[PDB]
Amino acid sequence: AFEFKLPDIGEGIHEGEIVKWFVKPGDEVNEDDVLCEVQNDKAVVEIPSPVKGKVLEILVPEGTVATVGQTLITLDAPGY
Repeated sequence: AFEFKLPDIGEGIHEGEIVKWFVKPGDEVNEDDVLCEVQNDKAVVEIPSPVKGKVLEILVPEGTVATVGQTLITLDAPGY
């Protein structure tokens, strides 16, 4: 599967404050999609879609905050 956070669990932005999402899940995704709206320190980031596949499930969508070690959303890219 694919994750949302790498082996960080302790650096710079070891968490994720998600403001807005664009999926319902993103069921069938492309290799472009959206940039999730995550906020950090004083700035906000955009995470488009490096790869395509499905948008299986989201656990802690928006409104709440997630860490690393924990997942957020996952992606399937069966052959990358």
